[PDB]
Amino acid sequence: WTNTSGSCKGRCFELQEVGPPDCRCDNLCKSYSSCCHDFDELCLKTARGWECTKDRCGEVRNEENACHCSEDCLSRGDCCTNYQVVCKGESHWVDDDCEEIRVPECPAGFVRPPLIIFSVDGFRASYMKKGSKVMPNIEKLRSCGTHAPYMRPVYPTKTFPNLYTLATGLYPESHGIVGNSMYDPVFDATFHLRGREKFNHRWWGGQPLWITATKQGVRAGTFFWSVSIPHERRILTILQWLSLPDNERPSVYAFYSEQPDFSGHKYGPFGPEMTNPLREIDKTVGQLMDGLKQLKLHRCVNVIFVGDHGMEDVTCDRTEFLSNYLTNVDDITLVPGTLGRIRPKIPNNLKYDPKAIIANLTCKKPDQHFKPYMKQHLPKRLHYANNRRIEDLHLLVERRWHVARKPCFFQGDHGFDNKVNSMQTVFVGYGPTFKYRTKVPPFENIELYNVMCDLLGLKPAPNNGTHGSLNHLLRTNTFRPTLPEEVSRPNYPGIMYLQSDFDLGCTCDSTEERHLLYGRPAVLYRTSYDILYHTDFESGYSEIFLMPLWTSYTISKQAEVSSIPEHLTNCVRPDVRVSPGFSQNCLAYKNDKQMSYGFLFPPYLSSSPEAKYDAFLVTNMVPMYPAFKRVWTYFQRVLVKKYASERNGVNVISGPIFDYNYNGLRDIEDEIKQYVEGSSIPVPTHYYSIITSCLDFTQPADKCDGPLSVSSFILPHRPDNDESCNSSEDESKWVEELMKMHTARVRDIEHLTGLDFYRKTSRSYSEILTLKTYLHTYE
Ligand SMILES: *[C@@H]1O[C@H](CO)[C@@H](O[C@@H]2O[C@H](CO)[C@@H](O[C@@H]3O[C@H](CO[C@H]4O[C@H](CO)[C@@H](O)[C@H](O[C@H]5O[C@H](CO)[C@@H](O)[C@H](O)[C@@H]5O[C@H]5O[C@H](CO)[C@@H](O)[C@H](O)[C@@H]5O)[C@@H]4O)[C@@H](O)[C@H](O[C@H]4O[C@H](CO)[C@@H](O)[C@H](O)[C@@H]4O)[C@@H]3O)[C@H](O)[C@H]2NC(C)=O)[C@H](O)[C@H]1NC(C)=O
Ligand SMILES: *[C@@H]1O[C@H](CO)[C@@H](O[C@@H]2O[C@H](CO)[C@@H](O)[C@H](O)[C@H]2NC(C)=O)[C@H](O)[C@H]1NC(C)=O
Ligand SMILES: *[C@@H]1O[C@H](CO)[C@@H](O[C@@H]2O[C@H](CO)[C@@H](O)[C@H](O)[C@H]2NC(C)=O)[C@H](O)[C@H]1NC(C)=O
Ligand SMILES: [Ca+2]
Ligand SMILES: [K+]
Ligand code: NA
Ligand SMILES: [Zn+2]
Ligand SMILES: [Zn+2]
Repeated sequence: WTNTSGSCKGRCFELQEVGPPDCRCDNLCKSYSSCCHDFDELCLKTARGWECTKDRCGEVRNEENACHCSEDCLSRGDCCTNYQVVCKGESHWVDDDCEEIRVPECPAGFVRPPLIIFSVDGFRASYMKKGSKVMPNIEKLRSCGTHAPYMRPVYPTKTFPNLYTLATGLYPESHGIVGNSMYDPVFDATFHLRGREKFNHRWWGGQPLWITATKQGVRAGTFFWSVSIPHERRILTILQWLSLPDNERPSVYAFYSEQPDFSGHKYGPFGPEMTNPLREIDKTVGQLMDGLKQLKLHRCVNVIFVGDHGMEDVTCDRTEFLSNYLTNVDDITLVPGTLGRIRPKIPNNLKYDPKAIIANLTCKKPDQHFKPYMKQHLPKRLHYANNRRIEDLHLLVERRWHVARKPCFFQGDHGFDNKVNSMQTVFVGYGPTFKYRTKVPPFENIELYNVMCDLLGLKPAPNNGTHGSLNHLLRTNTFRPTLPEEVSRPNYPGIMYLQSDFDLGCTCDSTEERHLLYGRPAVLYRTSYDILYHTDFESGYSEIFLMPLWTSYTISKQAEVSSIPEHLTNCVRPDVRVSPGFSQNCLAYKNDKQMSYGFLFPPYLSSSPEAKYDAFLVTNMVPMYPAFKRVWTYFQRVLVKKYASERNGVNVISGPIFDYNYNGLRDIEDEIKQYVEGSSIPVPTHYYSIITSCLDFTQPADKCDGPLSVSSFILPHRPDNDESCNSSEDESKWVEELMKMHTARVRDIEHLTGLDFYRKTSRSYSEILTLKTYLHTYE
């Protein structure tokens, strides 16, 4: 119970912990209905608006006013933000020319530059194009500070998952907020945007910035604001907090605006009606900077201007209905809109038939505007499966469309695949720790938690950022990364056997400098493997998993594609370097009527026939479904060369991935669940390829002087091509479309393989970390 009869005198927006039976005066009290009876009258003053006028300058201090224009207001830290402009002849911050802030210019008492996070909901990255005509203050922050052309949110591209990701550095599947709405089958309880269930701490995992700060003795302002508190009051409160005594003043602050998300939904992102909310936000930014300038803090504070996701054109007329596909939609619950999650209406309903539902949802209309996925089949880049709150059945909805259960106020929405252009949001950093007038490549919001920790002198809790990959955004306070140490050193075995030693059922009728350009990948777990050299490729062959962990080769721009001769079609030769006991056998493949096999280094690209024979080794062989082989062969035969021609050579590294429990991490042997029939050859869940070349395309891959260029993929190893609706046609009609959807970061592959790439290069380790987090989106 809360004794509401208490008072908020001298307590407005206080930062100290206060809980029942005591009554509260913090920015969250309304949300708990636990405010003192006089909170509104004493703390939410509104009288006379938010701006000084000339007829108010040097007034007698009246406590009834929202903000003040009296002589003493400055030291007391509660002037209206435009006080000195109206009353003391000063200029607005936005009318001042930019000057590089080479070091913090903070008043005495300030040990570190404070950090203010200014988050805007639904701010599409492309809104920034509207420039200073519409958003002069924001434009100044962007042009004078450090900005990215856009920032990639996490999927689903909705508010709660993204704000909590920002706060924690974690994927939703890790922090637990996997949607604005969700059902937890263990709680048997439902979380909603609106309502009280969300206030239960049991939903919220990881460790958000404010907790990290607090636990390391750094004071945080309260990040959250009750929706009824006007933005002008949030700003004044932050400014007041910054005016607090040295022993009370917080170091990190957060402002939040629900705009332009609201207007985006109502009018769509390209509506002329969008200009007005963008103007309002800029005005609020202006109040903040005017306020900091008045406090002599405008060259002391680090400001981060950041969105949670973008906004797409979505109207009533573009809605798919499950009732068009399924007979009994009243028996399922659908989490609807710009994504789909399906479960039975009655939890654990035994008649629920997901294979049948998926079958009715698969490629049933030629223009079908969604695609069903078992969650383990979703592109790995989304990192959206390893949580009990994520339904097994998912629908990835096409941009601009909605999915509903069964049969216009809105013109905009968001939620789609996070590589979609319209979902990208904004990042600008301005202040002494950020660089001056610097543009940086786009990056993912999971990286920001580490940077904010760096900005505040904190040690980050475990998270999914790659600490160091964003050092290039900072003047100082950078993080010196250290290379992880190799766990398993490789055997280099010479010949120890002869062809006569092998009973496998197989019948056949200066490498490094040229094929391993960035050093060998380090193995970061306990295991046993052999380096194998060949004329055209090198490989790290695992004696445990009976295949390479990686095969590495370089294809020159001018290199030639050859065929596999008819008599070599089914040729597999044993490898005298590797024990018969540590080899696969072709008999398992003959017996397994469903599983075929493939080669990591493509015979099609060997230099000479004597080299071709290297490719057919039993140690270059991997288990592949015929369905997948359609994809792989086309990749090996047509695409690698096309990449080599367009990029002036490519270095390729390919290999298997085992992720049977879909946690995005390298499986241990115990977790692998499928083997080639009658054998112990484990079946990969995915195959990756990492394609690297020179950023300066005028130099060949093998002779690159400077920065690298990378694209990668993690292809699902599946027994059919159901995901590809046009798979019945020629591979030139569908394979690349599939590969684009499964684009990936090198970092993703590192998590899934336990390997560490690019250890030997001429680049800084920080620059390399940036490279590993890059995602080629094809947008
Ligand atoms: C992204 O980055 C994150 C953070 O680094 C990584 O996630 C981590 O993964 C590791 C490895 O699996 C996990 O370690 C295991 O920890 C458990 C117990 O850990 C408990 O305490 C810690 C610390 O306080 C909490 O962070 C954990 O919180 C999880 O569970 C709670 C309650 O359900 C939930 O509220 C949180 O959101 C979070 O859930 C997420 O993780 C769990 C798995 O823990 C997952 O089931 C869920 O769906 C969410 O994904 C938790 O309360 C410990 O028992 C394990 O021990 C194992 O190793 C020992 C070795 O001695 C074995 O003997 C034993 O048998 C186990 O195998 C692990 O140490 C860690 O929890 C987890 N952290 C978080 C916050 O998720 C991701 O892997 C990264 N992703 C990628 C792709 O890189
Ligand atoms: C709820 O709040 C009121 C006001 O703070 C409390 O009233 C005070 O109670 C003490 C002790 O009984 C009196 O001596 C004071 O005169 C009261 N103060 C005022 C200004 O009313 C009340 O005690 C609280 N109710 C509880 C504790 O249940
Ligand atoms: C999948 O779609 C088929 C139709 O394509 C559904 O079967 C129809 O509905 C009922 C129940 O099976 C039958 O009486 C009709 O004869 C079927 N119509 C046709 C055209 O065959 C089936 O119900 C759907 N499956 C699910 C799980 O929704
Ligand atoms: Ca795994
Ligand atoms: K076979
Ligand atoms: Na198909
Ligand atoms: Zn949002
Ligand atoms: Zn929204």
